[PDB]
Amino acid sequence: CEVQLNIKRNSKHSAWTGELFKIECPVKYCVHRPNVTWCKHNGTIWVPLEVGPQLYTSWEENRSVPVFVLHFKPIHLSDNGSYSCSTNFNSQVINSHSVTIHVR
Repeated sequence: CEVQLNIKRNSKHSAWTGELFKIECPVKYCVHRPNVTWCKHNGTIWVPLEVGPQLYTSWEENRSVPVFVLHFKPIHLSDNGSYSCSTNFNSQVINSHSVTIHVR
């Protein structure tokens, strides 16, 4: 068992502006659940994603593997971009592959 963030490589999804939309980060862990955070690429680097009245997170256990979720309520054109999840757990940084969202 090793803590892993399991977004599939090359993940890509499209959404429509104004829809309630979500992206998911499956998390494999061994004993305690890590504090996971979302990041969004700003064109040159990955930066922590700011949440607020229309962007929030949750954990779903209604599955085989727990899933950390980012919910856009609703999603906007400005949300187009590449996202990943990461965690500082124990003594290292664990990262995931990115999911690219294209908003129409």
